[PDB]
Parts: sequence; C-alpha cells; structure tokens
Amino acid sequence: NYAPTPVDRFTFGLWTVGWQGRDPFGDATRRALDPVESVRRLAELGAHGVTFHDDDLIPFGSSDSEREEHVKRFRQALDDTGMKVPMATTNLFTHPVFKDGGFTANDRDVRRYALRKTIRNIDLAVELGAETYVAWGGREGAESGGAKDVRDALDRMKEAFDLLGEYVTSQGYDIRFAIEPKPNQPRGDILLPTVGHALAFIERLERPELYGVNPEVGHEQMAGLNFPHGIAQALWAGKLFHIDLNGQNGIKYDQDLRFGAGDLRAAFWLVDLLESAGYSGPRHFDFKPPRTEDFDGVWASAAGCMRNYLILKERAAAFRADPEVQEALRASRLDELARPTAADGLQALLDDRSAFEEFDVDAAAARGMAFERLDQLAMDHLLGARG
Amino acid sequence: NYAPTPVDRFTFGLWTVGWQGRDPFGDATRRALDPVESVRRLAELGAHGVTFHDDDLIPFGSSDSEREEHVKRFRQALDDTGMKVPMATTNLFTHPVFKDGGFTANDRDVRRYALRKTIRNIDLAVELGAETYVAWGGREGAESGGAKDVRDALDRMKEAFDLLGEYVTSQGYDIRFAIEPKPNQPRGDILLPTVGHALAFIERLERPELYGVNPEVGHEQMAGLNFPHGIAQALWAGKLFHIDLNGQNGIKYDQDLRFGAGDLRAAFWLVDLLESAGYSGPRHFDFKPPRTEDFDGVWASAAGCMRNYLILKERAAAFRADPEVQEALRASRLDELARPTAADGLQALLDDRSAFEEFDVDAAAARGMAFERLDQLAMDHLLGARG
Amino acid sequence: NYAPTPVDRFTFGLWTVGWQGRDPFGDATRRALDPVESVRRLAELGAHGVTFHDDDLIPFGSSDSEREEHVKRFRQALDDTGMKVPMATTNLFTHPVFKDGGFTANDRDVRRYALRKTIRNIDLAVELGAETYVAWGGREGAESGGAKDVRDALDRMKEAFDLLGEYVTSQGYDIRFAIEPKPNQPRGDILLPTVGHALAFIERLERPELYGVNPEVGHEQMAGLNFPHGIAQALWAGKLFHIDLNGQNGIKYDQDLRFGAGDLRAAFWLVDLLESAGYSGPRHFDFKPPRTEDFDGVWASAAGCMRNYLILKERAAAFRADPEVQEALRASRLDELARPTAADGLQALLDDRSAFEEFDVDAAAARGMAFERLDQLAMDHLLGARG
Amino acid sequence: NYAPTPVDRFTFGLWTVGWQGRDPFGDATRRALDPVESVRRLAELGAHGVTFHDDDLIPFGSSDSEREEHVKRFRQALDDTGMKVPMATTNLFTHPVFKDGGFTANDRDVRRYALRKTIRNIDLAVELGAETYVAWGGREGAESGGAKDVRDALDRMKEAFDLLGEYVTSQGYDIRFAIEPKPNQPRGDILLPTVGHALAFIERLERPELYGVNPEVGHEQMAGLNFPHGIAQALWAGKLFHIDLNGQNGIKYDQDLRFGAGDLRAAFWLVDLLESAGYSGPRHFDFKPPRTEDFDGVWASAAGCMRNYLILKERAAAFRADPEVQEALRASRLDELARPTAADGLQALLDDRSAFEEFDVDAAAARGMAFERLDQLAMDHLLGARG
Ligand SMILES: [Mg+2]
Ligand SMILES: [Mg+2]
Ligand SMILES: [Mg+2]
Ligand SMILES: [Mg+2]
Ligand SMILES: [Mn+2]
Ligand SMILES: [Mn+2]
Ligand SMILES: [Mn+2]
Ligand SMILES: [Mn+2]
Ligand SMILES: [Mn+2]
Ligand SMILES: [Mn+2]
Ligand SMILES: [Mn+2]
Ligand SMILES: [Mn+2]
Ligand code: NA
Ligand code: NA
Ligand code: NA
Ligand code: NA
Ligand code: NA
Ligand code: NA
Ligand code: NA
Ligand code: NA
Repeated sequence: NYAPTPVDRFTFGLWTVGWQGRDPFGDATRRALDPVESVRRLAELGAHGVTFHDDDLIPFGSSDSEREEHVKRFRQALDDTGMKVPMATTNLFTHPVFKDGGFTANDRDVRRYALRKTIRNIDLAVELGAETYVAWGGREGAESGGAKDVRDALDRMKEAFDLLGEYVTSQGYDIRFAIEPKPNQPRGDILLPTVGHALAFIERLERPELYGVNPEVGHEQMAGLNFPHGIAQALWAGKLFHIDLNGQNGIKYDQDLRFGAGDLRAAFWLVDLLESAGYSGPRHFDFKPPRTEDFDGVWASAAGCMRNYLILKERAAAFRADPEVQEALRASRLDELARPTAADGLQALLDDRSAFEEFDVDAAAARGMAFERLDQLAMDHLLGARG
Repeated sequence: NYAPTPVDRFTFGLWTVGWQGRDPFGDATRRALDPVESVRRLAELGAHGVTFHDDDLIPFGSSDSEREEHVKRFRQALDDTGMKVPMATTNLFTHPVFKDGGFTANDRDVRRYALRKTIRNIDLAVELGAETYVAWGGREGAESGGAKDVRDALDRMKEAFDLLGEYVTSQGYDIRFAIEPKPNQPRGDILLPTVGHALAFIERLERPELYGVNPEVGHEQMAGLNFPHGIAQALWAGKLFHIDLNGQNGIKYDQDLRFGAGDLRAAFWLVDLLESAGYSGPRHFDFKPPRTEDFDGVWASAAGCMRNYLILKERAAAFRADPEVQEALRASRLDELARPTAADGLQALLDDRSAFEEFDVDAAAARGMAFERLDQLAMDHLLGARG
Repeated sequence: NYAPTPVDRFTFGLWTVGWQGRDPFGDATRRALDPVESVRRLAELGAHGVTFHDDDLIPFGSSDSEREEHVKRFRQALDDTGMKVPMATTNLFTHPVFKDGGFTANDRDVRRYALRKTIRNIDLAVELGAETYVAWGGREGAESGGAKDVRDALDRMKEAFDLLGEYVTSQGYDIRFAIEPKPNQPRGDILLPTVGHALAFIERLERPELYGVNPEVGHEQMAGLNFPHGIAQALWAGKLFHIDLNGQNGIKYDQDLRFGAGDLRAAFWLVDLLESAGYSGPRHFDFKPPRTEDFDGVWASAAGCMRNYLILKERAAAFRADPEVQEALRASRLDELARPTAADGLQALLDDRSAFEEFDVDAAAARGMAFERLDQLAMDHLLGARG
Repeated sequence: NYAPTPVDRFTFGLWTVGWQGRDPFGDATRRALDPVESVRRLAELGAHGVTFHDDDLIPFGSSDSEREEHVKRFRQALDDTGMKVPMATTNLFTHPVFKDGGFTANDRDVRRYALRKTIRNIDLAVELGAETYVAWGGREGAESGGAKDVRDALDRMKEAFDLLGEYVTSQGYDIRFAIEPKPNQPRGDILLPTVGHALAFIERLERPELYGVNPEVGHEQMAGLNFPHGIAQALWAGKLFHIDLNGQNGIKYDQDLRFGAGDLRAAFWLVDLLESAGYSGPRHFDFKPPRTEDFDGVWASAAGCMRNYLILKERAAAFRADPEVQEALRASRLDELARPTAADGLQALLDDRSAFEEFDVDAAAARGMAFERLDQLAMDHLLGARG
C-alpha cells in the first residue's frame, strides 16, 4: 500500500540519505556514501530524482579531470535508473572561508568568490537538467549586533542575486532561483529568516520574476510559525518554486526529521494545501536519518518520508471529497470567505446601511463558527476513524 | 538626568497607561482612566503625544451627541497640554462580532462592517491631525486548519486595504497606513505573522506607496526573531512608517513590558539603528504597566519607557563616536560590507582570476573577524564600564 | 464508534465548557452556564464526572444561605446523572487581591487569607467525594527580578502546603494534593514551572506522601518539553495523582485546545504510556472550546476530547499488540533497556574485562538502532495505515 | 578596571577556548590547542582554574604511557601557573558508541562501558584535586517515542549514579557529583531536561547527599525558563554544587555565547543572587568563542566572560547597598515575603477572623506593589544611570 512511483515527483538531496551523522557534539556514525549508490537505492524505493550541492557531487578543490569523472559516474547512475535532477544548489556554508557568509560576508573578496562558485555550479545544474537553483544563505547573519549592518548586508544580498539574474539571462538559461529562509542556526540570527522576509526581499530585485522561495517545514517551525499558512502566502504570491519537506518538534535546533514526523497535523494540512492548489513542483525531502541508524535505517527513513506523504494525500483527499465535510465547510462559511467583500465598490459600500447603521452586530456575534465540528471531521479523516 | 521633552517624540496609546489589568485569568485591578487624565499625566512626564483606537476614545455604540462630547473633551486636553495625536487605529478585535476577524472574517457581512468602522475612524484620525493609521489584525487567523483558507483570506485582506487606499485617495487625505504584524495571540496563528510577511503583502496592494509596517518589539520576539534585524529590513524597504516600543521575554504570550525591560541588548541595538538611520517618526510605546501596580506605578512605568530610550540613545551614540569602536569596526570590515561586491560588473567579475583561480581560500579563512572585541566594546558602552 | 462511557473516567472542569470566551483582547462570546446544565450535558456525552474551583460553584462573596443553595442544586444534578466529583481546587488567581500570589504573595495578610479560602474549599471537596485537591499557583511568580525573592517564596510555598497537610491529617481526611506546574502566564515567570520543579519541591515537604503532581499537556509544552517524558518521570516517582489533558501548539500562550489537537503524536505517546502503566486516575480535560463557537460547538469540542482519547487508545493498544512491533522493539533493544546494567554489583563490573579492555567499541558503534522502522510502524498504527 | 584575579574563582573548560569551531554545517575554523597553552593563556587573563572531560586531556584510545605523558605535561602547566582543577567530567557523547546514550543506552554492554570510562576518570579527577565531578548526559533521550522507555531509562540512570556513589564511598573520596540538565540537543529530547527534573531525580538516589546540580545558563533558557529562579530553587534545596555560565538568545540551539551576552538582565539577576547567597563554588564558563574568531578573539571572548561577571557584581552590590533601593524593597513588601505566614500555627490561623471574615479583600487589592519603580532602580543601577 502507499507505494511511491516516480510519477509522485519525490526527490531527495544527496546530503540527506548521505548525512554521515556528525552533529555539534558527536562524530560521524556512518561512512560516506557514493552518490551513485544513493541514486540507485533511492530509485529502488520509488523516488523520482535527487538534488545536490556542488560539493556533494564534486569534492571541494577537485581538478578539472576529477570533476569530469565525478559527473560522468553520476550521470551514468541517473541514466541507469531514470532518476532526474530537478534542483541544485551551492554549498556556501561548510568551508571556513564562508564563516561570516558568502554573498554578505563582510570581506569583499569572499563575496566575489561566493558568486564565482555559485555561477560555476549554475552551469552544471543546467547541464544536468535542473529547473530550480536553490540558495540557503545559512552563514548570512550574525551572533552580535555590531558585526553585521543589516541594511548594508541586504544591499550586498540584492547585488549578488541581481548579478546571478543577469548571468542566467545572458546565457539564455530557463532556470529560476528559490531562496530558502531559516531563522537561525548556524548563525545566531540568519538574514531573511522566514518565508515572509524572503518574499519581501524578492520584490526589490531587478528581475523579480526569476526568484521564488524554497520554504522548509522545519525552518518556519523554528520560529514557531504555521508552515501551511506560509506556503499559502507563497502560493498567493506565485512564488512557491520548490519546497523542502521534513519534520521538526517546535522551537529547537534544525532536526530534519523524516516527513510526517514532528508536527503531524501540520503535515496533513500542508499536503491538503499542496494537492488542492495543484502544486506541480518536486516533493523534495531535506531530512536526516538520525545518527542512531545504520544504512538499513537510512533507507527505511527515506521510504517513510514518501509513505507519510502518500497516506496524508489519501486522507486529505477523502476529507475534501466527503459530502459531510463539504456541508461543514458551508456551515463555517468557508464559501463566503472566497467571495469578494465589496465587488459593488467603495461608494456602494459607503452607501449601504446594512454594513453600518442597520448591521445587527449582536445577532452576527451570536452565530457560532462550527469550527470545532469541522476540525473533528478533519481529525477523524486523518486517523481513518470516521464513524 | 535623561529627562524627556516633547522634542523626543515619545507617544503612548490611551490603552497602555489606561489598561485596567484584566488578563486571561484575572479581573481588572485598576479603575478606568478618563482619556483627559491620561493626556495631562503623560504631558507632565514629558510625552509628545497619544494615540487611540476608536473605542478607547468613544465608547462602542455611542450616539452622535456622545461622540461629539467625548472628542471635544479630548481635544481640550490636547490643547491644554500641547500633546499631539500622530497615529490612530481601529479596534477590530474586542467586540464578539470580530471573533473570526474583521477584514478576513468568514462572514461577509462582518467584513463589510469592519471596513465601515475603520473608515469612520480614518475621518476622525485626520481631523485630529494623525499622519499614520495603524491596523493590527489580531483576530485575522485561525485555531484549526479547515477554518480559514489563507489564500482566500489574503484576497479579502488585500481587497480591504485596497478599498481603504481608494477611500483616502478619493478624500485627498495625506494619511498613510501601517500594518502591525503579530505571530499569534489571540488567534492560534495570525495572518501576516512577522514584519517580513507584512512587507511582502504590501507589495501586492494596488497603491503600495500608501502602506508601511508598524512593527512591535515584543511581537517579533514572540517568533524568536531579531527585532533590530527586522527593523533594518523595513528601513531598507522604505516602509518603517511607525514603530511600537516595549519589552518581551522571548517566546511567550504578549507581555507588553515597559521599553528597556525584556531583551535589554536588543533594545540597545534597536535604538542604535533608529538613531543612526535618522528615523523621524514617533517613538510610540505599546506597553502595559503590570496589573500589580496602582496608578503611581502606571506613571513610573511610563516614565521608565522614555528614560530607558534616552539612556540607550546616549550609550549607542557614545559607542558610535568612540575612536576605539571606529577602529574595531574597520578591524571587523564593516566598512567593506558597505562597498559594492562588483561595481565593475558581471563580465569583469567573471574574468577576474582573483575571484576564483587565484583566490587563496585558506588565507582568507585564517583571518579572524574580531567580532568578540567589537561586541565587548559595545557591552562596555551599554553598561558605562569603559576602562 | 469510540463512544465514551462513565467507565472511561472522563472528567471536565466546570470552567472548561463553561468558559465564556473572554481573552486578553476580547469580551465574552457566550453566556455563563449554570453548573447544573454543564453536569447534565456532559453526562449526556458520556463523561464520568466534573471538577470545580470554589468560585465556579459558589459565586465569590456568597452568603452562607447562597452557598448552601448553590451546592444543593449541584448535588441534585450529580444525583440525577450519576456524575462524580473526583477533584476540586481553589481559585487563587482571578480576584485582584491575588495579583502577586496567594501562598507566596509578598503581603502576609493575603497569604493567610489564601490559606483560609483553600481550607474552606477542602472541606467542601471532601463532602462531595473528591479524592484529589489540585493547586495551580498561577499568580505565584514575577514580572521583574527584584519583586520576588524565590528562596523566600519557596519557604512560604512550603509553609502553606505543610499547613494544608497538617489540616487534612488533623481532620482524618483521605484527600491528597496535586500541584499543577505552569512555566509562565499570567505571571511573567511562575514558580514551580515544570513537572520536575514540582516533584523536587514535594520531596522537601514535611509529609511528602500527601502530595503529587497534576501535569497539564499544554503547560509542559509552553516550555517546549516532552509531555510523555515528564509523565514518565512522575509515574517513576509514584506522583501522578491526576492529569489535565488538552492540546497546545508549542511555545505560545496557554491555548487549552481540545485533547488530540495541538501535538497529535505526543497525544498518542501519552495515551500509550497512561494505558501501559495502568494509570487509574481520572482522564480530566482542562480545555477551552474556542470563543468562535456557540454552545453546539462547546459540546462538539468536549465530545472530541473523549473521542480522540479513545481513538488513540485503540491505536496504541494495536501498536503494542502487533507481533511485528514486538519484534521491532526487540530489534531496537527495548528489552535490554529494562534489564539492570550491573545486577552483578560494582566489584564484578570493575573486574569485568568485557566492560572495558575487551569491549569492542567500534563493533558496538556499528550496530544500528532500527529506531526509524520502529517509529514508522508507530506512525502506521496511529494512522490506521498498516500495509 | 574589572580585572579578574584568581581570588575570583573563574574557571574554564578546556573544550571552551579549545573549541575548534565545527558546527552542524561547517568545518573547524581554528587549529586544536594544546591544553598547556590554554592553561598558560587563561592564567595570563586572571583565571583561577580549568576543567576537562577525560578526552579533552587524553586522546581517546591512548596507551597507558601516552596517558601518563599527557597528564604530566598538564600538571607541569598547572604548577607553572598556580591554576587549579576544581571539576572534571566524562565525555559520554562524542564517540559513535554513545549514539543512544551512555548510562541509558538501550544496549547493556554500552551502559557498562560508560560506567567504566567514568570511574577511570573519577580516579584521575581526584588525583588532580577536583571537588566536583559533573555529568551532562547529552545522549540520554530520544528522537521518537518508541525508542526509549523513560521509566526504564530512569531506572538505569539511577542504577548508574548509585554505582558511582558506591564507588566513591568505597574509595573514601570526598568528591561529589553534579548533574547538568539540558532540554534537547543533540537528542530530540534529553532525559532530566531542567534543573527541576534533575533535583527531583537526585532525591531518589540511594545516597542523595553525594549529588547536586550543575545548571547552565543557556540550557534552562533553551526551555524559555528563568535561570535565576532555577538557581534559587537549587540553592533552596542545598544542591548548587557547581554552575556553568554563558549566554543564550532564547529558544534556539545551544549557543554558548560568552557570559553577559544573550539575556543581559538575567545575567545581572543571576550574579545578584549568587553573591547575595554567598555561593562559594567556581564561577565556571562553559562557552564557545564564535567560529568567526581567530585566537586573539578566543582570548578576548574569555576575558569578556570574567569582565562581565565583575561589572554585574559591582552593579548588583550597588543596587543592594543603595538606601533608596532598600526603601523600595520595603515599599514592595520583600521584607514581609521573608516572614512566616503562620508561625502562630494552624489552629491560630483557623481561629483568626483577620484572615477570613474580617479580611478586607478590596482594601488589600487596592494596594499597589510598586514593582515598576523597584525595577527601574534596578535598571538604573545596571546601566550606571542613577540620577
Ligand atoms: Mg477556492
Ligand atoms: Mg553606511
Ligand atoms: Mg517493563
Ligand atoms: Mg533574607
Ligand atoms: Mn533544515
Ligand atoms: Mn532545506
Ligand atoms: Mn503587544
Ligand atoms: Mn502594538
Ligand atoms: Mn492551561
Ligand atoms: Mn489545568
Ligand atoms: Mn551549552
Ligand atoms: Mn555545560
Ligand atoms: Na550598502
Ligand atoms: Na506558486
Ligand atoms: Na478568494
Ligand atoms: Na522607512
Ligand atoms: Na524565608
Ligand atoms: Na503515580
Ligand atoms: Na527497568
Ligand atoms: Na547549594
């Protein structure tokens, strides 16, 4: 049951199942995986594709002949399996040179190098067929107030993304960018900490149509926010270019639990929203099998990401299709929420005594919203307990 | 020492010093204050002005003769004291009719009434001289996932603010709007939960130049965010039309402590940023004297809001003026952060071997940022401990 | 399906379904309920019993004849329905006299009054058959550091609970006390903020056997803690005398959502633990139907508390009974965790080369824990998706 | 000014200034330090002593001759500088064998090895003069509910600490243990997550007098708790055997900022409490110079830990010594809080009409607490702004 197919567009970062288990307090618990073995194992589970940072595919500092051989082996694995590469990204956070940032490092020489490292990998991404190029600026930010002038850093962050936009336009590439917010970790505070801040920043870029967001479930939950609500705002803005799926238990260090773990009802409402809205992009998992696990547990945890998406898809579809839920949605006036407040226009609203002098505020206030019965129908559908 | 003057543009909501102390668990501990007495007492402390919700000034449901008399008494108090009214707002949260929202209530009749209540008070705000009209949509949101379709709610929230924009344009008013984000409370999740989400939403309004943000210190801290960073993004966007100053101890219910309480170093870095950026708007306090206090404690807590701003202003100015701090800012390359990454342009950056093949990443990585000595100079200046 | 019976020992506070909907920002949305109507409606849903604060049953300041009549009507309702009253408590938080606390108010006269108000209601609790007397010290704490010397407050808090212990011993009552922790709200920080702090405090009382804890799901989650883990420590200590069940979405104001809402997998693991441990006390709901609801939504939300407990009970029992889960528990060495580390004793452990010189740390480190497959079996059982 | 002396008992872990900067996302930014160089540099700053995990001093897997030489060099450095070693601890978290715990690993063989590794280092600690042996069980806990039966884990955790108690009694050692709580990280939830849970657990050990707590500022703040309040409960219980000082910005990953950073007013109230209570133990820093820093920034950050303690000590002493603050403490009835509620005894309290029938609750409720003026005197003293 719930068996994924490439049809389902489930994708995984090489760094997810390949995470060796090093954490702030502990050494690696698993050996490194060859990307070829991750591609073949993920295909065997029913994944559609993988994604990569440059330095997951090509060891940092590789010669041009080494780079060619790493890419060649990876492409043979993709060809052998039918796996795709819909997204790629740059590692601008692991090497010590990026300790104060890539695009917003205080040192100008580092900002220029970060751009050249990104541009080299955009070319590779396009060669592998990627539609989206993610940027998670995990080193952009500060531990102390004097270290980082945030208006100057936003100027540098806009300059960088504008230059990347100029680059892909000049090359005629169709790729687009997706900025991934995170509120903190590894910096004490990270710039563009939420979906909202990233959406607002994009509006000030010179070619705003080339940029969207890549929200991650656990990152918005590290600020205690409602992830389905933030995805709804991204969809409303036409900017949900990609998404990272995982689980998180509230306001903690980024746990990257498998999808469906962490906040299970937020996972249900997220899948309901993605499917209702017809989101067509990859269902990408940015997760880490816990370092307690051996490789059988790695593949079990990856299989669980896809299984939980598919169970939640079934239950959310059954909820929306149930004539009792449709009745309850009408009882709670979800249909009215979708109607214009005043398609009659401002002067008609001003002249309408039923909106002011003749509005019976106490009779309106007496109407219950019936939200609790609606939510218990939703709980019963999620748990398969209708009856 | 630190004695406020109206010059300092310190303002207070009528609902702040007038808060009677009712909380989720407890009855009022203070009697209601007449707005005239709050205006006279605040002037005696050195405040510049007050602000109001409609229903703080005019009891809900007042007749037109009652409304005139309440306004007349209030204007006499303003005239008697020289106090100004730079900002006003609508109460779209206390009356039970607004339990599922004003502008985004599921019931259309409530959304139309919320607009008419707002428009009536915009006219009053303009008559009293206000430059800014705030909107804190504290009832816009949900406790459960099925209750509120957030894309439909954002459509209604845009329709409402567009109609308000049309209204003030049609009347030739110069007032502008400031949206106040909050992440939760009293709804389980509130729409536009952070400065970023509000800035992004404003970009999609039909007349975006008429709207900015009114960020509140404690609200961004209820999501664990860095308030000075969010104010920097609002300033970068040209949208800091007003601000609410108070204190908060992290991720809790909205405490509205006096300014300087809560996160004291974030208060220091906020004042440093406002003064360095030349913010010219009111320094408005949205705070609550704790319900443990009698009226002498109310006025002590209000005086403390202004005193702590002025102490922090002195210390931040001394920090920025100290030639040792200016040296440390250069040692940490804050001057380079303010320089363009690539004013030579994209082709020059691509052709520059010093940005890639000849960049010595290990020598760059070895350079310390000297951020800790800079931050200890900042701590010494805040505490008046230089030496 | 899932239909509660009094057999299930589900109980509700009068203040839960009776909450009129006043919140920090809004007036009441429902009229007050007569306790007699709440008793009859809850019985109709299949509840076992109710609980009360003194001032939920007897309006504050009632004459002795008024008190008798309120109690008489309530007892007739209990007799008419078979409902029980297993728990009662004191309101030491709503009246303004308790603004700095009851037992730990700085004013000694208030501390003495708080004790006399408690003792009067202990007598009533015993007359109504209650086995447990809860104390939630929601006003014990502070908004500022100088206001409350916490060592002196703990001395006063111990003196108070010791005097209550002396009182019930002297009267030959069998009732016991259950202290309810909460980390904050309505005070900026509350004393005894978690289950751990309350358990530790109890150990220093003069008659420690008379006191346990009354943990509440949402309160421990307001500190981001694992509620099932805290209940496990309370059970380990023999101190889980009562429990408050509800839902909460992380680090926020106390939301008191219906049980099963909020963190659904924590609700599953809580029910698994209570049932496995054979907890025999009431399954008490301390929740609030959201103020969006009319009275039909109040009773729907109360019915949902019991329904979600029963669904989770079924799924947790099926998980524990499944021979595949029992196999996975052995694969993850849960059986070894329950065995003594060194029943052979310290000298045997010191002399055992297999514990040190001959322990193969790399072979041990290579063993995976298989926790992810175990957790996905748990997810499949919760969602009714086995297959 | 504020120059530390060994008199001040400031101590540092070898792992603090020696932290090489590896974090969940980034490689080391500094080379490893020889413990001899850390001892000499810390002495040059005015530190009193250092502390160590076994594997900070002796590389894991060292031969007995290697172990002797590492210890010999370290002792020469201590002798050359007058530095002391008041505390030591075991690393039961870095090596992969401890991925599910040391004392509460599900695998029994790992639990026995963890005890033997601890006992070997207790002997070394005693040889170096340590008075306290800390245990931070950072791997004790779980990411999923089925993985760890917490009652069984607490049985194993008690068995382990009982065996350690038996060991030091049998050897006639005077050392005592201090358990360090942390709520999460690196496990999804850690057992004994707060000071309260650790204090409660200690009460159930067979020799409770041998164990106290080692609270860390940032760990309690990762649960949003008030660290000075938790230290007050530990002092009240007679269990503050050691303390870890650092800074933290709220509910995040463990940041280990230098002391005084993070929540500055909580640092003030902590120092006020330690000094007022006469705490006589080490003022130990468990902190990390940010990985942005080179070694000059490491020593600047360590110097700042001690400087901020000494500035806060001066300001807290001035606050307590100020006759205006003493007056305000009396105005807020802190003197009454320290008096018994009912030294006249229970029967006298029951018979006292001034505690019930004749208590004027409205006159009591009208009395303000004057806490805001007291707190602004505290703010003025912290900032050196009196006047
Ligand atoms: Mg629609
Ligand atoms: Mg500049
Ligand atoms: Mg057992
Ligand atoms: Mg004393
Ligand atoms: Mn993540
Ligand atoms: Mn991601
Ligand atoms: Mn607020
Ligand atoms: Mn505000
Ligand atoms: Mn509660
Ligand atoms: Mn409760
Ligand atoms: Mn730490
Ligand atoms: Mn520590
Ligand atoms: Na700039
Ligand atoms: Na979209
Ligand atoms: Na719509
Ligand atoms: Na601006
Ligand atoms: Na005392
Ligand atoms: Na128990
Ligand atoms: Na056991
Ligand atoms: Na102590």
